Amino acid sequence: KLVRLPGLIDVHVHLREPGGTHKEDFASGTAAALAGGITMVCAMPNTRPPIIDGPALALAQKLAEAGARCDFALFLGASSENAGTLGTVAGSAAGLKLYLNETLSELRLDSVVQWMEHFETWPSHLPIVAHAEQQTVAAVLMVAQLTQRSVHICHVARKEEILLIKAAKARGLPVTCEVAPHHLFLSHDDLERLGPGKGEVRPELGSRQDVEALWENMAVIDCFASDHAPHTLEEKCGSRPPPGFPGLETMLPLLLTAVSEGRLSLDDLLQRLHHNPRRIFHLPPQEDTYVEVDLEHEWTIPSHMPFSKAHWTPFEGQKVKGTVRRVVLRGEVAYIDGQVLVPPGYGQDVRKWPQGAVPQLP
Ligand SMILES: O=C1C[C@@H](C(=O)O)NC(=O)N1
Ligand SMILES: [Zn+2]
Ligand SMILES: [Zn+2]
Ligand SMILES: [Zn+2]
Repeated sequence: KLVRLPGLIDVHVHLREPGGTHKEDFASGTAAALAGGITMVCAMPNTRPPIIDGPALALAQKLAEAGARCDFALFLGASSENAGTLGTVAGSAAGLKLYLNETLSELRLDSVVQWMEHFETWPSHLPIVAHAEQQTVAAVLMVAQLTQRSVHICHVARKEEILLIKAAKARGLPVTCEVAPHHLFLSHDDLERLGPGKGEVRPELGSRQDVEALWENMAVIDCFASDHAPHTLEEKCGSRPPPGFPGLETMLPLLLTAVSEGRLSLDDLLQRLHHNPRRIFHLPPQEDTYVEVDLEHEWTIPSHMPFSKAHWTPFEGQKVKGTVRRVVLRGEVAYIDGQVLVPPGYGQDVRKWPQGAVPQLP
C-alpha cells in the first residue's frame, strides 16, 4: 500500500549549469530530483558565470527551460557590485542569495555594509536567503533587523546556530531556516569512513551533539532542503576538494526512515518539504502533481545513486526504509521505479506562472 504525498519542493539545489556541466546539468539534476520525490527545485546562483546580473539570469532561465524535467525557480546572487541593479529582474527570481562566508570571488562580500546595501535595495517583498555560519547567523540577523525585514538562513548545521535562531524566534523576529539531511544523519563519527576529501562540505559535518540538538529543536526548523552540491569523485578525492554533497536522491528516503522510526511525523516532514517552502518563497501549487511512496521497502544506499552526475554519495551503506515509486508532474508520469519518463525541457519556471508571482503592493 502506497502513500500519496504532494509534490515536494527543494529550495536549495546546485545544478551547475551553466559552466560546471560535468558535475551536473539541469537535465541530470532534475532527473535526480524526480527520483527523490521532488517536483520543484530552487537553483542557486554560484554557477560559471554566476547569476549576478540580468544577462546571466536570462541565459540560465533558457538553459533551465530547455533542460529541466521538473519545475523550478532560479536564485539571483548578491555581489559586491550589483546592489541596486537587480530591481527590474528581481521578481523573476526565486529570491536573492547572499554568500556570507567562503565562496566564489564573484559572490564574495567583503563588508557587512555590502550586506546592508543588499537588504536596503532588494525589493522588500521578495525573499532573501543567506549562507551564514556560526556568528554570521547573528550578524545577518542584525542586518535584517536594522533594515526591518525577514531573512531565511540556509543549512543550519550546529547547536549554536539552531539555538540562536530559537532565541530570535522567541523574540518575534522574522527569521526562518532550513536544515539539510547530512546535518541530521551524518556527524564527525562518519569522517573516518568518508575521509577528508569526500567529507568536505560547508557547513562542515557537526558533532553528535550538534546533530542531537537539531533533532531536539525540530520545531525551530522551517524547511528541509538538500543543498545538493554535486562534484565528481575525482574532484572530491583530489588535491583541492570542493565542499559539497549530492543529496536529491537520498533526502526523502532518509527522512522517511526517520518517520518510520517515530523521530518525526509524516506531517512534520510535509510541513518542511512542501507547505513551508511554498509559503516562505511564495511558490505556486503544481496542478495534478503527486508522489507515491512505499514505506515498507528496506534497502541499503549504494555507492552512487542512479541519476546525479556526481556519481557518489556520502550516505553509502546506510540502511533506509522508504522508497519513491511514482511521480506525476502536471498530469504526466514523470518517474516510475528507477526510470524518469519526462524529457529535458518538460519543466517550467514557476515565476512565470500567474500564481507564481510574489504579491506586492502597487
Ligand atoms: O556553500 C556551499 C556551496 C556548495 C557548492 O558546491 O556550490 N557546497 C558546499 O558544501 N557549500
Ligand atoms: Zn550554502
Ligand atoms: Zn538555502
Ligand atoms: Zn548551497
